[PDB]
Amino acid sequence: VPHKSSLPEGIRPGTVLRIRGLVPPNASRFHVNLLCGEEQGSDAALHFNPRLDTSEVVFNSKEQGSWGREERGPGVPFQRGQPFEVLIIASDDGFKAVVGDAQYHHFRHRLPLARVRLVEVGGDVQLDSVRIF
Amino acid sequence: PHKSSLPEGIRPGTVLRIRGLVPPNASRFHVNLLCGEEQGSDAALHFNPRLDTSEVVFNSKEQGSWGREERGPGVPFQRGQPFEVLIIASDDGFKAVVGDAQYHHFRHRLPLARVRLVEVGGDVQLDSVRIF
Ligand SMILES: OC[C@H]1O[C@@H](O)[C@H](O)[C@@H](O)[C@H]1O
Ligand SMILES: OC[C@H]1O[C@@H](O)[C@H](O)[C@@H](O)[C@H]1O
Repeated sequence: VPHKSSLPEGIRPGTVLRIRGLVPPNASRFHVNLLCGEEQGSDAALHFNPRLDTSEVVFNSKEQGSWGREERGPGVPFQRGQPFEVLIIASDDGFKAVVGDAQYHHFRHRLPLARVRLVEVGGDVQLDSVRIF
Repeated sequence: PHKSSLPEGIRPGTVLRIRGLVPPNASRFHVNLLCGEEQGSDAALHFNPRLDTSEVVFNSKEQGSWGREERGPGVPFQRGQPFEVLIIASDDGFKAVVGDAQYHHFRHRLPLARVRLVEVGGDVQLDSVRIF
């Protein structure tokens, strides 16, 4: 299910994205994108890409159709056949990624938080819910 | 009377996650964000679910006196039931989330930078209190 949540007014420091779901057996990878528009090729303030097939999580941004330098977190905190809960929290200096009870990584802002207009979740994941507080 | 200290306070983006159960014969419990360890210290936020009178009260305490009470819509808590609460600090206030929904937005009355301690007390069965 390619999930999309529209955020007309954008987000601000103090915004929390909570994503719950299940990593199916044989999943290769999935992603959570914070995009700056609803069209194809829109800039991505955040590309959060857990890769079960290569065992790592990649963070990146996309601007003018071109990717920035990837950041990687300490191992993959997801497992095939197991549910998970991810909190992506917007702060003044970056996005904190919390995976089930522990801070996993901090991704410093590359694009203005104010330009984020859409959240998309896709890939090999079976979503329970996506809530924005 | 669970106390979790926050040296270097909290800022926009700080998230408080509280998990526990409301005892079967619970009257009320509270979550306080205080500006000091000493008793009677100022409270930037007082979140007080009252199961006896069926109302959730929000308030602050400055120089010993309670401020103007604010109430959320109804009581999202039930006796004998487990719960998860998120208190999110932003630039304009604290967002209280109960379950899967935003319950109330309490706008700042005291400086966020004066927040030094979190306290959870009253009739509540605490599972965990995590700060992100
Ligand atoms: O840097 C992030 C990008 O890395 C590429 O290797 C991948 O094909 C893209 O889908 C995206 O994940
Ligand atoms: O308004 C907040 C305060 O209200 C009082 O009536 C109560 O005794 C205090 O414990 C606190 O809840």
